Amino acid sequence: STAILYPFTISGNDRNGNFTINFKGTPNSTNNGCIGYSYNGDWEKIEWEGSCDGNGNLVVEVPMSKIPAGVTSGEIQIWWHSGDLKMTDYKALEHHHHHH
Ligand SMILES: C[As](C)(=O)[O-]
Repeated sequence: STAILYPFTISGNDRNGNFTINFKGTPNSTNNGCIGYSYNGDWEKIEWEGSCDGNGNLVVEVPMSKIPAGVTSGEIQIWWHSGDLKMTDYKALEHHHHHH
């Protein structure tokens, strides 16, 4: 695996709001990745991209509606990172997650 990996599980049913992810990295870096998940024996990916601001921060927002009903697990992945990048937190549905 060449990706930096962050597993998650979700409700199979609730699709309100956003899946919001906080990344911390090199200021002004450029970055991309996905929210990946298994759906009926396929690995599906919702791509994200963005740059860190001058504080090293990048907030990604993906509508929950992009994940099919019935999906209950997946992985946030970092693909390209021009400098350093890590996920610190995500919020999806009622789950407020901090990555120690
Ligand atoms: C509420 As937790 C253990 O996912 O940061």
